Amino acid sequence: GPSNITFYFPFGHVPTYGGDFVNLEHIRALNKHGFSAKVILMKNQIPIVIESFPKDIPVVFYKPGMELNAQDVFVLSEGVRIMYSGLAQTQAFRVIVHNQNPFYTHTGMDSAHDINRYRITKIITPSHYTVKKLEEMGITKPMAVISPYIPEYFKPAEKSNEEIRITYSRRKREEESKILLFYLRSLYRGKKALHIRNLTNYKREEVAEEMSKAHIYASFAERESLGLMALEAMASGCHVVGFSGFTDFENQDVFNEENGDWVKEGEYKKFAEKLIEAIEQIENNTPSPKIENGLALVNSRFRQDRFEQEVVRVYQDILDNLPPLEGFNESDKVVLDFWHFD
Amino acid sequence: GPSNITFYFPFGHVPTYGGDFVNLEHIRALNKHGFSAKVILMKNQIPIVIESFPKDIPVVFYKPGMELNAQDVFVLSEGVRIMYSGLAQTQAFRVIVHNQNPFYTHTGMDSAHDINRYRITKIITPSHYTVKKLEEMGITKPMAVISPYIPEYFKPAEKSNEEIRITYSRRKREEESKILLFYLRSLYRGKKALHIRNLTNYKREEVAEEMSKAHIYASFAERESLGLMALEAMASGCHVVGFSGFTDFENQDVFNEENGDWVKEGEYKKFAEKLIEAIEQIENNTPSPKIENGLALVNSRFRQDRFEQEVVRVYQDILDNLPPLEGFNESDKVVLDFWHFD
Ligand SMILES: O=c1ccn([C@@H]2O[C@H](CO)[C@@H](O)[C@H]2O)c(=O)[nH]1
Ligand SMILES: O=c1ccn([C@@H]2O[C@H](CO)[C@@H](O)[C@H]2O)c(=O)[nH]1
Repeated sequence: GPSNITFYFPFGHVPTYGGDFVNLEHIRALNKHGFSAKVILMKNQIPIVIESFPKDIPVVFYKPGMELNAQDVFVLSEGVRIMYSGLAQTQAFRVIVHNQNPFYTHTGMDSAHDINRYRITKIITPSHYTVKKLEEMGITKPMAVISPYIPEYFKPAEKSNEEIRITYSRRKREEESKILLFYLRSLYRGKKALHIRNLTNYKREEVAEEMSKAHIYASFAERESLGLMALEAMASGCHVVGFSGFTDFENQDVFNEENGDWVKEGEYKKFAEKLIEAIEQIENNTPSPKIENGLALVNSRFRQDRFEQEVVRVYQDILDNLPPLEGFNESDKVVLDFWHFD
Repeated sequence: GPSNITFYFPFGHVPTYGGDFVNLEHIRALNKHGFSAKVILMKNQIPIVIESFPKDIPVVFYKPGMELNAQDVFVLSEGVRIMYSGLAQTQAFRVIVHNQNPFYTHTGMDSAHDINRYRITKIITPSHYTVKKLEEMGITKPMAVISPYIPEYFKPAEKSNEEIRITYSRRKREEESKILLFYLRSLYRGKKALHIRNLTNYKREEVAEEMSKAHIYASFAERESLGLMALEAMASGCHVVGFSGFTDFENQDVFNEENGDWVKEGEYKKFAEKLIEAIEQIENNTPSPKIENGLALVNSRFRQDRFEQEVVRVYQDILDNLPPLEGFNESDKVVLDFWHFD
């Protein structure tokens, strides 16, 4: 029969980081396809925060003393340590971890050993690379992959045949972007001025607008799981040049020599050189084939329809393999009073 | 006859960064060996700042309207842009740049072209690597090397045969030190507890004390010119494990496979493994030969006597090759009024 299970995704703030938005996308796909998924808003139950969740995202407020069903599932971030310690206070529920930031695993958990000994049913990740990284850290829990998607509003528009536009972000490696720009100013001896635009405090729709009009995206990616902004750029028809976000580049099989002009750590000269090459490919009308390769990568592997199919497959596979509750029956009510937030 | 030249080293604050202290060491060596060198304190002429210069460092206060001799030399940092723009207001004096931070060249100067066109006589650097880096950026000015020294108070003391002590710094790569420690906690399955000590807000003499008593220095060096803290560790008899500070490691010929257990960017697993190996070399009394190699490197190449000889050689070579003044005679007085500081 039906599972009678709801998946709860904890929040404590306005959705802000990429990971937050991906979680809302899991919720939407789950509810669209016959599951039940909700935000549990742990704290900061105030207008700006409440109103920040679109109306199609069900929200339940945490209040000490509220009840859930013993069979319900919490889908925890790798961050927020207090959710793990809180849920240790009961043998009810199940726990899934959606680890979207493998290098920030330390914020939630002290070691691989603590993860391995916790009652985690499955770790969902954004990429095959993430699975390998968590395994390298010594985590032995079962893992799954659901790759985020790039919204359809990321797509090429008209790019100026007169003015070449380079976009970048200072979200990561801000100091290194200054080093790079010094090398670029120093090595570039072409006659049209460089037009550089910073996409740092923009909303995602506005990022898409800017990328759609830009020729080149200079990548300052760092310790990525997948590399959303480089995929966004590719989806927008930008030539991506710079850091891949993967020191151990061989451990990911998304980015390759044919879809970007990637450099290794500290290769500022080569980065600047490849930017100049990318400008000249435009000026001399000798386009990089990497643009089309990138477009095809995103359109094949990172759009919404496939994402929804993977959400359904992965979460259904979890439901199908839960063991019976121990020490509870189905739809026993369990009091949640494990947190008291300032 | 005598040059009748003084070298002026601008300061605006308490000596703080390594580079500041190296400059005081140039001043001391110059005055010890028959030259004239002084701090010019540009601003912040207040007790805490004035008293922060040891009594053997001559200090002259900048006051708009003061006079210097037309032949005098300014030894500018690669930073502080205002010193370059100020000194552009006169054809008097000469300029040497002591570039101790090649990746921060952008703070003082916009491009290689601006450096190449400025009236810089010579760029003094801390390392052969720095020269190569500045050249790769397209700077064509003549260069020299004066390697800083490690004070004699960095030397081995008694290290506990019972408790193994790992030191590190969070000055650079703070987030990565947390990633590393997660890997170390996760992979280490030896029985004595790890003893980790952070040397971040310590005075240099206190760093030396701690290193003298520590078995291992875990290096979080980043975009170094030379790598002072790794040399300090080596001088103290510590086994150095971790990041070298040089992505383009082949462009420096100080650190090598025989004087440290170096890893490449993102190699947290190997870093943690090498830390465990270093612990076990102590526990099983199978010491790394890298310790002795490091000691010999520092004692041969990075102590004070050689430093003083290089100061004298390099600065004398500059004096010997200055062209006659244009538009001034020797010991004409020039008014300095180019700055007005808040
Ligand atoms: O100004 C910006 C820069 C980045 N991002 C988003 O941040 C995510 C990367 O973590 C991507 O989805 C990217 O569009 C924004 O929304 N706005
Ligand atoms: O607490 C600390 C850490 C580092 N340093 C010094 O910072 C320099 C590296 O830039 C080295 O000389 C090192 O001893 C200190 O003085 N104190």
